[PDB]
Amino acid sequence: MIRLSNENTIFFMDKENVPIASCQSGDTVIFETKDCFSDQITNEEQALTSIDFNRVNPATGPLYVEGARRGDMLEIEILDIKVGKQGVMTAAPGLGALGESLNSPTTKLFPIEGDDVVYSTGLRLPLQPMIGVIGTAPPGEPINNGTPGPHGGNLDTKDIKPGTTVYLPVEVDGALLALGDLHAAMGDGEILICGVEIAGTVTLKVNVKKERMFPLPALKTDTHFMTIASAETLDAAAVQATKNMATFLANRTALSIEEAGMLLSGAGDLYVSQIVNPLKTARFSLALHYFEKLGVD
Amino acid sequence: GMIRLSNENTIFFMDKENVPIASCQSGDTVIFETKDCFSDQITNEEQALTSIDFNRVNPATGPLYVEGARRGDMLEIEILDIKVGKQGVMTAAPGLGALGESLNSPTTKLFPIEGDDVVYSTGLRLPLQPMIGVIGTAPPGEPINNGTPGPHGGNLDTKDIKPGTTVYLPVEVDGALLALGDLHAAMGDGEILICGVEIAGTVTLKVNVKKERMFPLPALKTDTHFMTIASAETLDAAAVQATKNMATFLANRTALSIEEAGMLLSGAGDLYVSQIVNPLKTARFSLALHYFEKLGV
Ligand SMILES: [Ca+2]
Ligand SMILES: [Ca+2]
Ligand SMILES: [Ca+2]
Ligand SMILES: [Ca+2]
Ligand SMILES: [Ca+2]
Repeated sequence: MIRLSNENTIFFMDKENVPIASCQSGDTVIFETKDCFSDQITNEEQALTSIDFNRVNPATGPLYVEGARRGDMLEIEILDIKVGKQGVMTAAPGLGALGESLNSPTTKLFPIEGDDVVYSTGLRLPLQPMIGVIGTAPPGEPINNGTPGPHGGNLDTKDIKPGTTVYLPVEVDGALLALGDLHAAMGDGEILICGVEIAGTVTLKVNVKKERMFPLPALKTDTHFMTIASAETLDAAAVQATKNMATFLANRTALSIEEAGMLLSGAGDLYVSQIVNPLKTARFSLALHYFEKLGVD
Repeated sequence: GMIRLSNENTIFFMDKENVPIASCQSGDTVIFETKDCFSDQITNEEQALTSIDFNRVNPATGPLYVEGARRGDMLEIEILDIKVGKQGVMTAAPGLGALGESLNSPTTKLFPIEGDDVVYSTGLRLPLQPMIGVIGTAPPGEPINNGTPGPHGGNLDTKDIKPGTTVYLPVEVDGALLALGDLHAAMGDGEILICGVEIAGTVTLKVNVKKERMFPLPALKTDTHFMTIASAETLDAAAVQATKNMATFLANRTALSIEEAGMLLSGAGDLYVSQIVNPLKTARFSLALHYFEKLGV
């Protein structure tokens, strides 16, 4: 019902951004988004370097969630993501995990045809819509949308998709939730620099939780719970994400930290979100089955 | 069953100078009996990790001389079956693994194997998921301790190295000199504590000699995916190496250019973590085999 337009967009997660809309806890809110190029790239002979880089990574927002105060967390249920008709990718030498291996700058447009993302005649990828950039305002200095952090931001986590609940911190009153950078498809790592970048519309439900039960950001799918951390190195983000899960498990259950460690090492999985942003992002994942067996919800 | 190697014949280093305990021809079935990665030294939960003989950790059964295998070939190794013992073991040690600085006290725990389950406690059970942790050929240069992965394989701790998986390793010295060990009853991506559920057992495999080295090694193919494996000092670099191995393979061997290959990977492939606890860290890039079928590979 409450609908946030793609003209109402920000480039930094900033506590001083004026809210574009407000909602109550439990309200459903629709966010319309531009692609991460602010829809500047519309043909395949248009180079990445041709656009205004001041307008990359627009996030729709911020939303003021009434009842949210410093120390709370948002529980955000992703009910649906609808994408547009065509996505974009850019390959640029010197960018991304293959930067030194790429030879020429390439722009590719991807028709969305049903639930297929058309790479070429013979290659069609599954339509797997996700949110790349989702976040609340940090309490101190503004952080550009292109950088991830404890507040969220540029997480590029493929599990931030329909049916997932995302958990973010409330560090300023009202939270100031903003999102953008939808993808039609993207693998773990986002190794080129980008997913199939695309505009769309996200429907979410936003709940205010008055107790912050675990380290943030975090998310829950139909089957698994995941702690997320970002750092300068993948080495450091992986360790932090893992420690986030173990200390949570230890704190909230009859398990000792050593027992929690054994559980994670035997039954949990460390995953890579993206290795290409100014901070790298990893998530540690444990089946909800185990949390229920340890009496945790 | 074809050729059988007992666990009495173990090596601690992947070394071109280790004398073969056995020979086979290309296509033979080979059975490897293994000791656990403590050489079966921990049998009781009051034994400290620091009470065992460390010059006997990471035993590999082998080396096997594969006749017809020559420098420049690769081995194609089909894991037909892995049988484990009736009890596994884990060790939590302050100063070791991802949780090193969070752990309070050294802890050893025994896991009965019961049916298709790893018994963690009265309330918690893990699925029995047998895998091989240490599999490798002899490096051409100086010997490499079994605990360290490299281009030759070694301590890869990759959970996809499991029954029904085909593993590909380099032949860098004539005969290859294949050795394997370090079986687990369960383990998650990252092996974050330092160990999986460590257990002895028996591996049945078929070993084929391939005369053309078609992709960067090590590598593997499951029933649904193909993956490139790389190890490095940092997980950052292992990730970037695994990814570049996939991308340069696809570019070199298919009609795709390197830009196009990078887009396919970023959009459709996933970067995964094998382990973060060994002297080198290991990562893998995985892409669905139906994309290779499409590309005529
Ligand atoms: Ca992004
Ligand atoms: Ca994006
Ligand atoms: Ca506890
Ligand atoms: Ca190992
Ligand atoms: Ca092991």
